[PDB]
Amino acid sequence: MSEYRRYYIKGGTWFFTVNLRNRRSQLLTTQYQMLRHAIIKVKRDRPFEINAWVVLPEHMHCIWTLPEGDDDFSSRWREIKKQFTHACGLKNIWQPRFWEHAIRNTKDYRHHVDYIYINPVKHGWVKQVSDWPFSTFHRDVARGLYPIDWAGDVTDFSAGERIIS
DNA sequence: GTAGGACGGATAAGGCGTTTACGCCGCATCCG
Ligand code: NI
Repeated sequence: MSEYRRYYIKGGTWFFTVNLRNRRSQLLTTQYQMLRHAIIKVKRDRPFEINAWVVLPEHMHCIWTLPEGDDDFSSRWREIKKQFTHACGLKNIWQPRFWEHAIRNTKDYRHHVDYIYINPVKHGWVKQVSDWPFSTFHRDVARGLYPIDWAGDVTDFSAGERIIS
């Protein structure tokens, strides 16, 4: 049984980790499109800012900032996993709920954005963060945020990742 | 501050039915 309490703060920024139940799945990748589509549908109905996001074949990590006066990432995640569950007609694919962490300062924010873009490399998919197309890294390189050839240390602070067994 | 199917009580999908424009019921997934 879990014990965490959602940290709700209006206008807040947070980091999240949502895992597919099945380790060998590649569904988030294969059906990249339905996923993309789902987040779009929900974003429209309950506005938020995607600070950053990666999708891996079987889980994703991301950072959101919610509108002023709005603390409700819960609904937003509930709808997202719902649309995508609907769209691909598969049942019980998600690890229930999700990992949430409130970002209170700029340093922490950057560690978590980096963590996001480094992730494909930590997970062994690619040797270079720009090799992975399934993220906002390229969106961010396309403003003057990150050099396309960016690299960074692979770190291990606890972050909602599935247990490595 | 903190997971890994707590599980009862919530929200409120979209497919049904007609009033082909909304109401009814109450998904799949949330929280404490
Ligand atoms: Ni990861």
